[PDB]
Amino acid sequence: SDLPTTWQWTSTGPLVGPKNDGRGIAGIKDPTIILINGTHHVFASTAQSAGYNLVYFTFADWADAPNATFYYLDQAPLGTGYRAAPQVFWFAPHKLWYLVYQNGNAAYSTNPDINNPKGWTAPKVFYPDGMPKIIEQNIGEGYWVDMWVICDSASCHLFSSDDNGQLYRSETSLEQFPNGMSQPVIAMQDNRNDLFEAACVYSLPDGKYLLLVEAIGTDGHRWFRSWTADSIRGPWQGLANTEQNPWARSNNVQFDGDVWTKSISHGEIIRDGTVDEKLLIDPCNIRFMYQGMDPSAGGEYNALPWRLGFIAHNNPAC
Ligand SMILES: OC[C@H]1O[C@@H](O[C@H]2[C@H](O)[C@@H](O)[C@H](O[C@H]3[C@H](O)[C@@H](O)[C@@H](O)O[C@@H]3CO)O[C@@H]2CO)[C@H](O)[C@@H](O)[C@@H]1O
Ligand SMILES: [Ca+2]
Repeated sequence: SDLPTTWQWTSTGPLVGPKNDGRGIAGIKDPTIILINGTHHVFASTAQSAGYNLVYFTFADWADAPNATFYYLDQAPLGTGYRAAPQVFWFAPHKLWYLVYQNGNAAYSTNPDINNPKGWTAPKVFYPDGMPKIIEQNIGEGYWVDMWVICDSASCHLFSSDDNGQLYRSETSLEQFPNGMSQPVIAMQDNRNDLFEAACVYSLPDGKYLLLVEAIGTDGHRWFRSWTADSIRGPWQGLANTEQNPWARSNNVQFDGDVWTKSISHGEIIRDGTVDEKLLIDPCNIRFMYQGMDPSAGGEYNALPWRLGFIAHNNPAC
């Protein structure tokens, strides 16, 4: 509607990477990002071969991202252990910020003040009885990953992937959230590489919804596919979801300076304005914080040199 069926982008250079601070982190990854009156708030995965946890950092101008201080959330009650792939939003019924992420289950922490990285609660889980049978049945050799909540004015939905080609969806009422999530349905299914992980589900000003999912291309590089729908529940119609017409991929991203990555991987659209549980974006002014890496690098996945930049949407349709 106010979305083009073809997409073009401009990318920054790699702005955010690990600090030389003794933690040994290899990759900074999987950002969630919101913008409040000039100030960006970011949460990201820390990745290395010993494990994953979470970091917070903030900055106004993008040029200040590289020197932004890292506030590691293992200093909060959120703590040490496995945590990855965060999502932040204000949950207006509770007047608390939620941070959704994975820990082997689907988890959340809350905090009344986004500026306090020490304030994030120890995790609670959306599935207190463990991994749903449907996921156990279909996961194969995959991993349960990349949790995402979006609500409308009646219901809150929790999406997740299995790195095996399923996208799962559970729901509960707005009034019960975070409790009472249903056993998931398979919301969408494809071969592994075509519907792999890193979903985002957004609302649009015209009342429709946008689904982005990360995929692994025939060249082995990460890219994003897209769909729209009239309902969070689907059905989903292709938007830009092929290699020749991608949402974001090496063939529709132009670099300012060097071409520092071929993969366009796990990211989020910068949500400004309301930063609440409706996950509204402005289709006229899309910017996407994403992860990339030197396309010549290899080795163990967990020690890959992931860095964060942004792509800015060049051909807005409004
Ligand atoms: O494209 C490189 C490589 O990707 C592999 O997928 C990665 C996924 O992107 C990643 O989500 C997953 O990460 C898990 C990790 O391997 C585990 O050690 C565990 O502790 O947690 C992570 C899940 O949160 O890893 C896989 C593989 O490492 C594809 O599997 C592979 O085919 C592909 O070449
Ligand atoms: Ca994410």
